[PDB]
Amino acid sequence: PEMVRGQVFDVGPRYTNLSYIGEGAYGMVCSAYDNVNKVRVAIKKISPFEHQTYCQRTLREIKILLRFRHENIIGINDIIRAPTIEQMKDVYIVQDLMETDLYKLLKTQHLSNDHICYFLYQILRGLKYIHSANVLHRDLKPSNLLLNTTCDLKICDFGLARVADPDHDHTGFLTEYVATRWYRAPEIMLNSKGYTKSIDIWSVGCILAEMLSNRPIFPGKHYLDQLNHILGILGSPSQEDLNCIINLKARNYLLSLPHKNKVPWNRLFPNADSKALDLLDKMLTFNPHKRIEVEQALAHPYLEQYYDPSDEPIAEAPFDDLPKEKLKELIFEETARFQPGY
Ligand SMILES: Clc1ccc(-c2n[nH]c3c2CCCC3)cc1
Repeated sequence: PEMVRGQVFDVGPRYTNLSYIGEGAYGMVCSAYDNVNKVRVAIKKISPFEHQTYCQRTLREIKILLRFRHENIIGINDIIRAPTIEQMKDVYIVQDLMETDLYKLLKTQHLSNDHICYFLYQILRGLKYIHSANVLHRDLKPSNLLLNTTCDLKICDFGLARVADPDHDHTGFLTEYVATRWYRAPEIMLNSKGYTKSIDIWSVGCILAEMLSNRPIFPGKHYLDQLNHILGILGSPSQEDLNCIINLKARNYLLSLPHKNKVPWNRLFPNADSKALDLLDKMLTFNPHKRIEVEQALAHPYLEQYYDPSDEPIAEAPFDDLPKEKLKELIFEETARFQPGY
């Protein structure tokens, strides 16, 4: 079995000439030569069978990526695992090798307006397909956007994804949340479980702002600081936007704050294209109900060079009290189609 900078990475005879890329949530990431297709691929080693939450996230992601088929969504090319449940300790997910991610790119590269425009179009095109499947990504951020050498973009990491549930989205003030703090919509900290499509649009708005200046727009250092960062730019919510918040604790918190004025987008981003800032404003709308939807954003004048609804496909059909033993068995059965026996 092949070994990489420490431990076992046995991807069989098919995948050879391994190189360490980095580290994922449940294990090591490597590049490898696929001897069948004759191209270098990405391979993620996943070891989740000890913790049922890690099992839930692995299963949920495998299920979604196997049903999804879209140019702007990372596919699963192959899954490597032992022939029996007893011998299966790890799972290897084989995917297209990409050059970088938008996180790494933004740390050192200034994006031209043309690159921002194309990247945003591909994010929203992939997001249109996800939302058409009644799925919410819920963790969109630059490190979950993969890019190859020709700037083709693919959304990855569906570990926190859920089926949209708008009628059961309400919760109390300060409800604990899992997704990356800086890309969290303001309603998460007030009265939302993040079960509505509008939560993803907020994250895309944050990514767009980050592509414009190479810095996260709302870098909250803790749970409530996140909301303070958002309000420091959007300013105080209007009476109408406050009246939409029925939760008394959440509404009174906002009422307790001194008045804050809106920071104009053109002063925050003085070299940005005016149409980019108009779309940014609509994505970073405080009120989730007034926030632009994915199809409206694709139809915005900023994306006119790319918009083609007939070339922006949708999913063919819409898409945690289960023990780790049942989940391992479900992971085993979900990955069966890649076993050589067929
Ligand atoms: Cl530097 C870099 C970053 C990401 C990838 C990559 N390419 N393809 C994938 C990944 C990461 C894990 C998901 C699938 C390759 C090189």
